[PDB]
Amino acid sequence: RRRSVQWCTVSQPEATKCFQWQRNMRRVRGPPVSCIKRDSPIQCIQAIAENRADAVTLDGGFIYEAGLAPYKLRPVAAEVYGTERQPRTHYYAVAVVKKGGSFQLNELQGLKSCHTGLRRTAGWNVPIGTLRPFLNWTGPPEPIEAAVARFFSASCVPGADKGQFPNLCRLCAGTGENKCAFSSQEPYFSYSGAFKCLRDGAGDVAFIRESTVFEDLSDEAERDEYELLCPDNTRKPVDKFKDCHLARVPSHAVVARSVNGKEDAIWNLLRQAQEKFGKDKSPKFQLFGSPSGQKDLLFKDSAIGFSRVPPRIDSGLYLGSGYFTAIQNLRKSEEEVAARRARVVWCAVGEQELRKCNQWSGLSEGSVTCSSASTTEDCIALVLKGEADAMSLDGGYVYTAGKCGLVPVLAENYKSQQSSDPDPNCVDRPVEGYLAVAVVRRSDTSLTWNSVKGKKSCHTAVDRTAGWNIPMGLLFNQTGSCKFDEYFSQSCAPGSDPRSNLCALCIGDEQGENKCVPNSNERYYGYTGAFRCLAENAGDVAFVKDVTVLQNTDGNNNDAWAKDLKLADFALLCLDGKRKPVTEARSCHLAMAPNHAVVSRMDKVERLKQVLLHQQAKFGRNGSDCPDKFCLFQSETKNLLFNDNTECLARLHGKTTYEKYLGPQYVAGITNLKKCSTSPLLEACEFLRK
Ligand SMILES: [Fe+3]
Ligand SMILES: [Fe+3]
Ligand code: NA
Repeated sequence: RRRSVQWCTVSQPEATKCFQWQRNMRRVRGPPVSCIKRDSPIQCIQAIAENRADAVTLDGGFIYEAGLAPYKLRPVAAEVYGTERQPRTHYYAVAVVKKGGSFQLNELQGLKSCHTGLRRTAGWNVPIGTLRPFLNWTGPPEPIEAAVARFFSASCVPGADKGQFPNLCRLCAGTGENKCAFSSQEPYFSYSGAFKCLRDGAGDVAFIRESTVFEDLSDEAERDEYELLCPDNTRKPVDKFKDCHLARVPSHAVVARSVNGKEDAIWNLLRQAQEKFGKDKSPKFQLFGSPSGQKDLLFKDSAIGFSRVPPRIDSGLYLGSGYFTAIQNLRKSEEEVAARRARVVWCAVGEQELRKCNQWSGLSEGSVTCSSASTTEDCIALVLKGEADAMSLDGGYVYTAGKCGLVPVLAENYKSQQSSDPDPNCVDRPVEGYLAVAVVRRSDTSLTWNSVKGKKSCHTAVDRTAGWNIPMGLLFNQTGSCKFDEYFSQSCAPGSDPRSNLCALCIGDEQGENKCVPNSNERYYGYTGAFRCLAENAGDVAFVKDVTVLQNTDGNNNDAWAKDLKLADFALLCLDGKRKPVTEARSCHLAMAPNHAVVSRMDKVERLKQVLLHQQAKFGRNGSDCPDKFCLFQSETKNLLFNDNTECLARLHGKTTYEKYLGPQYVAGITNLKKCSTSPLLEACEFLRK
């Protein structure tokens, strides 16, 4: 499987460094590494895709391209920049000009520009995006490049087609067939090459990264001949880039295959080479250093190391919602872009949720369409990737979403703790929260809270509130043990490892497949599912909510299993040792659980609010188009999409973040449990926040 990593190159100078690295690794008896010779980034991406190479560092822009249809690569290790005191995995895209003229970012038409390359991050993807309003581009078949050519009088944009767009290669200084080329041959290529374009005075502006003026000018006197164009039509010095930049973007990263990518071997070689040939490690070879006339050979010069990129992260999540969809927008009209801007894409966990969602989309008047995934976490990933937008989450999943940057918008407002009748001001009524309780059969009279451990259990699903966070949370306060799979003997807790004791009692869907998956296909998933687990004498205790018991007994649920059950056949376990009836939950419950909340991005908050409020006026609880057509909070006690016992989606009253909504100490509770184990998505977002 691994005994030599193949590193793809794009240049003769680049191949020579590759060979140096090869023989210095041999010099020190460390990890081997072969070298491949190609002529361009796209060729190396193809190379890796057909097992003819292993890995290649690529700019943000080419991470996107490397992750699409045929190839499907992913970032396995990102570059690190800045100082050892303050390492970062991100850089800034700026626009450096000379000192003299008095123009601004909005006064660039008619001027001459100096870019790094086509489809690069700082060089194309950001500048063209910031300047789109000024381009007067009409949209598709006409390439965006064409509009740029009319904008700037002349410029050098390596990689551009000289023949179709001659204006974009006027100021490049290559000779013959090397003019406007995507290689070192063309003098004004990459960061240092584009600042040289500024230098010579060919261009008037140069779109590069922030550290480029510091890398090429020695004395601090030569740097005071340059300022930075700002988004707010202002000029400032080259050291105030923090407060003056076009964008904030991910760093370049070593990519590789998704399926058999030899991730292990890539990281092993990179860390070893980071330790023996990193920042001033050995004068006989420099990993992050190149000869005089060359620049940024195999990795970025003046880099300080690598930093492993977590398994769950893909091309898109890496690039982040802001930059990822911006790349996507360059291949779209202004009409298509603002149209997506104003529609809400709900995510659906499971085919059953998906089916209810399509019904809603048909009657939404094109304000809602749907996406889908097999689990809750996968759907959160989709909102970060910009493919989806919103979704109703249980308090437990609000934390995970919370640490991935999403925020709460509207929360489910269940019938109040006996306050009013079908409340008119439900939308402005503050949320009271629901009650987490434990449930058992009457016949088993010896079962109490002090002896529930050891018996079979019926959970909703892992990382949910009443199902997991609270029951395991109290049991953790006592024992302290992080092994949650020994608390109960056998149990059904969807989301857990299927060959685990935690999935032993699950039964899957009607065919017998899908055991212990955390969507509604599992018969015993969710509140209704956990109670079902109880009633059928699969488990002994079942951690759901009070109203779940009510809603599934005394003929309130006409399905096969719940047809003949009655409310008096069930009791609740109290913390003191006592047991009461289900109606006495107010005085016999484990803890208060905060309401479910519909979350989205910070950029989709205002439109999502005016849409949900409108759609609920139509298909709500007291909705005008209710029974006849469709109802949002109605799916026949399966809780598809929203909870059935939801009155209305309500405002949060200033609790606008995951911290303020859940509550200080609820967040404390979750974190402690997460110390024993984090999810791959939790590990993913943690990387991206740094
Ligand atoms: Fe870059
Ligand atoms: Fe809940
Ligand atoms: Na690089």
